[PDB]
Amino acid sequence: CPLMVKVLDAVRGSPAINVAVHVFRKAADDTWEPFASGKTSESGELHGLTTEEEFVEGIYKVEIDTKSYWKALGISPFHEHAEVVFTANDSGPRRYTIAALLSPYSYSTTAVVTN
Amino acid sequence: CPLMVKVLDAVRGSPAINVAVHVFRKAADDTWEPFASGKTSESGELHGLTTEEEFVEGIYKVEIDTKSYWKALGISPFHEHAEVVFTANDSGPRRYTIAALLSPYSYSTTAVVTN
Amino acid sequence: CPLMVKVLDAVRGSPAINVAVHVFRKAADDTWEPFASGKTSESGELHGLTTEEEFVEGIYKVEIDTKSYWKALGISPFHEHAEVVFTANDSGPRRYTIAALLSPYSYSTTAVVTN
Amino acid sequence: CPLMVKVLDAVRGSPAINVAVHVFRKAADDTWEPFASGKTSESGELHGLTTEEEFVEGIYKVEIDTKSYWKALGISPFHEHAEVVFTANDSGPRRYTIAALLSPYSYSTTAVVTN
Ligand SMILES: CC/C(=C(/CC)c1ccc(O)cc1)c1ccc(O)cc1
Ligand SMILES: CC/C(=C(/CC)c1ccc(O)cc1)c1ccc(O)cc1
Repeated sequence: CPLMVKVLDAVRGSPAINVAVHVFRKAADDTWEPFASGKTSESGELHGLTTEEEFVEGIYKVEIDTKSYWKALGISPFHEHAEVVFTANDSGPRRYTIAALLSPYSYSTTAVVTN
Repeated sequence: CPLMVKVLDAVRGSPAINVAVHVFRKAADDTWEPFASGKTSESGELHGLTTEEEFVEGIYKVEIDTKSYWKALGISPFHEHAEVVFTANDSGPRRYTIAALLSPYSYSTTAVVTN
Repeated sequence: CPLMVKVLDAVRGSPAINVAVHVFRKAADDTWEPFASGKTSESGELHGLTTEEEFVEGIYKVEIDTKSYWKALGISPFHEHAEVVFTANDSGPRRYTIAALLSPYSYSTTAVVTN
Repeated sequence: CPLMVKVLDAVRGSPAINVAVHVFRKAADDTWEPFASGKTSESGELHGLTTEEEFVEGIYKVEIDTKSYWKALGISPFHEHAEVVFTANDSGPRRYTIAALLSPYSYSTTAVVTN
């Protein structure tokens, strides 16, 4: 599992469950090609998006569907989603954890990169 | 000024100066059209992006070029840029401030919407 | 004004207004002595806390009464308050801005130190 | 393990390892009594601070020694430490995760509370 996404809810103080996540990879044509997608678990975590083989060098965009999350909770948020865009594996394979903390008018994200 | 962007640097404890910022508006074909742009001032602020007349309801993307900012500082960054995507909605008089706090491997953004 | 505090609300997307803020300075017996206090304005800002003459080097604690703020809004909070503890150091001319972003179960704070 | 502390480094994109953490509990006299302490592991996590029996109702302060962390890395940070102050177990025993993300001039903290 070279790519994991973890999402917490800053209003409730809990994992953000059932959050849709889409990952895209920039193609030769400079367009965003679909790469992988999933939904966070009861722990707010999304594993198994990809494999070491598939997760090649490239520029990736992780889109976390925060709007759908807030609206399912009956709340009208500010952002359409939270986006994390980064070059990956440029110096060899790494394991990436993309963590995001959500509030209706704000989000914060950080990356943990390990060898 | 219905739209303002403010960027701070969490490493140096200072405004993030001379940071490039691009704003796009979503078009009917779902593509992103350039809408406005600029560079943050010595106070980390970017004013004068647009006018009330131009800033109609719609979906907007604010891209903050954090990678270049960190590069100019000799610091190794994670993200290509920071992205803030939101719908602008006409609910009485509203000024939008997009604030972003930058670290090499993390960013945090909030919106302040006031009358 | 060598010391300014600014507080924003991540739930409502607005300045955090009328928030009580207490500043203490560490005394020789390691106790915290009241130093300055106030309430944030309609812009979420608290100015006029101290003067250059009074604001000498030392260790300071800024306590932001977030619990009361959330209570006044009918929202259930986690923290008793938000605390920012720092040493003030005379390195040329310096203004300190303590910024805090509030959510019910989270807070984020940064310092901006400018000349 | 009703109390866990997790600390990440926003400059390096990694767990913050070997960070000292002290927990205090407010006593009848309104003073801060030492409650527990430890250091984060290679994963940035601190488990085993306390037990369900010892972790009674009360107001707790978790002090994360961010200054010592940054200085050990040869960096001069702004904060003396990061403090998280909260009432715990007021409606029965809960499990608390206190997460903190560190930059030299900024920190962000959130709580996950589960039943
Ligand atoms: C506290 C929100 C904030 C910032 C500065 C961008 C912020 C953003 C995200 C965080 O996690 C913490 C602070 C800010 C907003 C308006 C200002 O004039 C100054 C600062
Ligand atoms: C401290 C980073 C973090 C979070 C929670 C997503 C975070 C992210 C950004 C911030 O500004 C503050 C906290 C987190 C990472 C791994 C976990 O298992 C739990 C929490």
